[PDB]
Amino acid sequence: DTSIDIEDIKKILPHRYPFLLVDKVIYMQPNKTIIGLKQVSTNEPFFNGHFPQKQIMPGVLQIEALAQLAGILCLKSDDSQKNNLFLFAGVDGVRWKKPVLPGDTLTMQANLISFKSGIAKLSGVGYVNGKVVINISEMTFAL
Amino acid sequence: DTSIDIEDIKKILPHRYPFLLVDKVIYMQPNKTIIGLKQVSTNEPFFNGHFPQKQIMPGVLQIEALAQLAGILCLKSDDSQKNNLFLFAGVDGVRWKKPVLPGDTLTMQANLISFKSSLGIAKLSGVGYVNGKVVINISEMTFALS
Amino acid sequence: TSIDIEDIKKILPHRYPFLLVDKVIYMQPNKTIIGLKQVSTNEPFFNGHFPQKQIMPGVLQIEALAQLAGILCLKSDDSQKNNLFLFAGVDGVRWKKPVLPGDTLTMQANLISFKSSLGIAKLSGVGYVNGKVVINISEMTFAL
Amino acid sequence: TSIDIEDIKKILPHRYPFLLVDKVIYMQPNKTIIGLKQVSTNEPFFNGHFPQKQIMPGVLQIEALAQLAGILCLKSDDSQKNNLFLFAGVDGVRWKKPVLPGDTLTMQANLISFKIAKLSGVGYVNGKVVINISEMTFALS
Amino acid sequence: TSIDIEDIKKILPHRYPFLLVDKVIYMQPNKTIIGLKQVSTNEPFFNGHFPQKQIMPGVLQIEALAQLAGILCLKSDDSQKNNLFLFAGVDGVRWKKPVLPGDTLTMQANLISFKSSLGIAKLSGVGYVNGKVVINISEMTFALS
Amino acid sequence: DTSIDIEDIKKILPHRYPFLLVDKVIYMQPNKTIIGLKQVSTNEPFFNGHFPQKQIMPGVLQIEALAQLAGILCLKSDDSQKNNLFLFAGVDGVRWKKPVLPGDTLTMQANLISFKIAKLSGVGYVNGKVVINISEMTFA
Ligand SMILES: O=C(CC(=O)C(F)(F)F)c1ccc([N+](=O)[O-])cc1
Ligand SMILES: O=C(CC(=O)C(F)(F)F)c1ccc([N+](=O)[O-])cc1
Ligand SMILES: [Cl-]
Ligand SMILES: [Cl-]
Ligand SMILES: [Cl-]
Repeated sequence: DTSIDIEDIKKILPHRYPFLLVDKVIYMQPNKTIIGLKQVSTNEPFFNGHFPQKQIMPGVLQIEALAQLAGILCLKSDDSQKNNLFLFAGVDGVRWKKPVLPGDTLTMQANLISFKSGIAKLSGVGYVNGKVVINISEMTFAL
Repeated sequence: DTSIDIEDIKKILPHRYPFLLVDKVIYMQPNKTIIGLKQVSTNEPFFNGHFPQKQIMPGVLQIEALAQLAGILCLKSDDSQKNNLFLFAGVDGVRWKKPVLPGDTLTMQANLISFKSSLGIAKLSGVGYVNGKVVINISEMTFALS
Repeated sequence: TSIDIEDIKKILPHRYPFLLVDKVIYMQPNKTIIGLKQVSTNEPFFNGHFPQKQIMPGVLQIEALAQLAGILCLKSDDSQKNNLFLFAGVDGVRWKKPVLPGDTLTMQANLISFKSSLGIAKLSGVGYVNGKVVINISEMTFAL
Repeated sequence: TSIDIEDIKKILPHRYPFLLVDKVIYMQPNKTIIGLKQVSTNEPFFNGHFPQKQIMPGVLQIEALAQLAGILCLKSDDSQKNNLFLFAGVDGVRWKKPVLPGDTLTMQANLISFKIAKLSGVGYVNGKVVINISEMTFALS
Repeated sequence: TSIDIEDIKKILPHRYPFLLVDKVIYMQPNKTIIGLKQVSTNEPFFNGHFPQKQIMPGVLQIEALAQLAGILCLKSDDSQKNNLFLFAGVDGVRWKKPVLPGDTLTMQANLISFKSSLGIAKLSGVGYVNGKVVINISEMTFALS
Repeated sequence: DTSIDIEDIKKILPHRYPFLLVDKVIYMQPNKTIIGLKQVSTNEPFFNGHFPQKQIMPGVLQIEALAQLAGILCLKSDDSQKNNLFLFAGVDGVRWKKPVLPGDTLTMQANLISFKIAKLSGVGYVNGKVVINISEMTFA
């Protein structure tokens, strides 16, 4: 809606350095969808180990980035449960298509499928220059 | 029937700190299986951010650890392709049951399902346990050789 | 009884990258403590000790033992509402075998003497890896 | 000639956590260079500048531009087979806007004189100037 | 008349790994400040600048002086209850000698002009290693924010 | 000038970041003694953890700092044994007198006692004041 910067992401997510993988939330509509973006700089602690010969953002950290963007969605959609500590329950149908490299802007959109009580299921996609880098059919989450 | 120590691991996998998650390979049968373990300590760089109120090993790092073990199996199963930089192509059927906490040993088995010299296309299943109970299942991991 | 990592941080002030007790698996107040440290290649100190070969620094096997000793002192007698304990002295440290990534360091400390509200405690300590003695400490002295 | 990071580390000696150029998009030898720095929350410095509010250190934006300058000098003339370039002096540094996480800092350095070399530099975030550096002086050593 | 690291943390918001003042050995309000930064090989920036040879970044030397300047400003006049000082501009920076591991970066910053009205302060800065000048800075402009 | 700078220390000791704790050797007499200094800054990875509430250099890191200085000594005393990885075999008579804080210069001296298993003694000063005593360090 209005844009929501980092200082306010740290108020929603319990995550911190080196494991906060969302820089900005550019569009969020509660109970439907969220769009955020992660900047990929060589100046991140994980590159030095993946890999020294060739820096490629771990596929698992692109899941984690989406999974955190998905989290921001759930915790703004309903905060009657005042517990920001969400855990990944299950993930299904992850497909990585293109490497994500330093200097790239990872643009990510996750979409809610169902909510209950928590037990929430979301879909996720990430793009670098309008090309699909990673698909996630279903991310499940629990309190 | 040898245990493989860390220095030899670092000769197989191109992974370094802070993203190498195999501490030891304790069992490995080429073209078939692999069993190793990751030691979970409070003194790993990720636990400060996940989370400061409660320390829990990020389930994706478990995926990575299993993937890295799977990775080991592939490269000691067939290294005509002298390229160690493997990339995750897809993961499927991931269920996390139990939290992995500091002090735990994460024992991991991954099983090769299919391998094709075609492109470096290998499919693998995997389980992660802490104290004989299942903490993670992975139905299918797909990897591509560069 | 059984002290998990979250409860460890409530007792000790130690934080990353210098908190070297992952679990306390047996404790008896004013007598003994058994805890454990998981040695993984994913610790910041391994990159610098050493690149060619990874061996857990001997001084960190002391500190770990010293932190587990501290825990015992603080649970044994907490009339002194001060958690910041300082190393006073250490005596008769012998390293026998290397501690490597993949290893579980089993540690036990035994309280020898405590002088109440003077903060002067003395303890012994032994660390194990697969039933094998990897570090011995004759005497750790602490100041509250 | 566009340059990715792997090749950047072949030109610059800078490494983690003090390599502040992620890509080189345009490079004209002896004339101009344009590159970008991705400002993400997952950088080591942000934890300390500041806890309460995250703002890229102005000194690092200079540094980012400085290395951008450094590459340009090296790919202009490398009969000096010495990649170690030192900051000899900086002038006319003006910070207009803070740089925050999630920003793309775009950078253009211009060579002025090479004998010892002199360069100007500008940094953009969404077409808007966030930093001006009139003169960066460098000494090969 | 010397303020140690715990107190520096009460004045400055800067934290690890971007706090670059270890001690303030002399400070006179509205006029001058003298402090020192200890250069150790066990600093996280050394690994990247550079692997082949360890040299404390010219830019960080700026930061350290600026930070020392920062302290001076905050203890000169604290009616503006705001410790987040931002660098507005820096002028006439000349680096003379490399600062190496093992060196004690002794620093002096001197206030020139302050307009309480706005939140704008101007300071010169000098750094010495063994009484030898390593860094000159003619002007460091700051904005209270 | 009897000194050793960091770039030369790194050729003698294998140790690297974040566990190299000797910034400079200032004096060295083979088979007798060695003087070195470690700079203690707030910009060191360990201070964030020990402690957050009050920054004090771990007693153990003062041992290691003196140990590494003692390690440089044995290696330059006699490098017929072409092996730089020295292991601390034991340590005895460690007493810590004063807290070492950020801002301090840790001035260390180690002295060779016996070489066959090498034994050495160690002292650390902070502004002439004695902060650490090590009766005996054993090396293998
Ligand atoms: O998970 C990994 C790293 C591995 O190869 C392994 F084996 F460690 F899992 C990864 C997967 C996909 C990409 N990608 O395409 O961006 C990058 C890295
Ligand atoms: O403190 C060290 C590191 C060193 O080698 C040196 F040189 F730094 F002292 C150490 C001490 C004891 C063992 N051990 O248990 O065998 C291994 C390493
Ligand atoms: Cl302690
Ligand atoms: Cl530079
Ligand atoms: Cl500042």
